[PDB]
Amino acid sequence: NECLGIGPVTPLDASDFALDIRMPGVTPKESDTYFCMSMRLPVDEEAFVIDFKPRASMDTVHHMLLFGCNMPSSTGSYWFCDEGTCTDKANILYAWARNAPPTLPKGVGFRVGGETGSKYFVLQVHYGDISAFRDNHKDCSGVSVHLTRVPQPLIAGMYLMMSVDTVIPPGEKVVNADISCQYKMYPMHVFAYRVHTHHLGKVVSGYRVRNGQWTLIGRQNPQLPAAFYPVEHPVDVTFGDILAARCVFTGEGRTEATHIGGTSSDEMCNLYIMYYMEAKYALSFMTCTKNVAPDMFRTIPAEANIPI
Ligand SMILES: [Cu+2]
Ligand SMILES: [Cu+2]
Ligand SMILES: [Cu+2]
Repeated sequence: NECLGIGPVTPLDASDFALDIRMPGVTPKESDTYFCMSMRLPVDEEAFVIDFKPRASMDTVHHMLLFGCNMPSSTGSYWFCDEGTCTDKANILYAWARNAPPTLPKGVGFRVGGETGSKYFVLQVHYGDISAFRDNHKDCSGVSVHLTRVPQPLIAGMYLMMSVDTVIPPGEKVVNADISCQYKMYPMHVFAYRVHTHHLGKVVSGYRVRNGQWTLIGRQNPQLPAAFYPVEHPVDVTFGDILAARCVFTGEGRTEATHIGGTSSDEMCNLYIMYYMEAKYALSFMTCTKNVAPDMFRTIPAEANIPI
């Protein structure tokens, strides 16, 4: 977006404040550069993020990610971040990708600050072709954030399903990484997901299974842009439901028996479900790293086994 010069923190009233989180005029020299910067939260008390406005060049920027954390990887105005962005746990708040429609429901907030919430936003920008930077122009791309101190009646959170034992032999044509967990919490309303696999991934699917009925949360090619998609039909998860996910993999594309890791030569199977919850009851993070109901995958719908 245009290069400012005015205020990153604009106080809009007694409860609300806006945060313009923008690269400080950057010029990448190679293709597929990863730049990060951080803004300290200017309140030491609970705040709720209630809106995002992407300020992206459609020309230069491929995708952006906003995280919450309390320990940013560097303390510079900007830095290269092909590593983990935050030294502590990075809570993803907002994903934007060039070739994708970006979708919060009314009343939904991400709780930050106070004794427990994130104290820092870290913004990541994926620049694509330096061809747009032939002119040594400076990019100021990023996100505008609406912060309120007013308790929001719905509170956003992230459900992460990952499969932890991931080795596939180099020839095996189809292997399933199956994840399932019993939901033992108060209701979450699922509104968006993100699937992530490496190169041997063909399709990733996530379901709520209640009384034997498979309701689709998401299905996506995990080789397509890595951002969040909107849940076609918003879903609710309740006590007694099973969350089930399946990553379908090959051993025809790589030559050795691939193991887990962060860099791109290992194999992950992750599915990110963004939800919200009533404020009284709301958890900001949940995980599933188990397969508690492996016999129940026997009635998985056929879509989950077909790559599109
Ligand atoms: Cu990208
Ligand atoms: Cu309904
Ligand atoms: Cu990965």
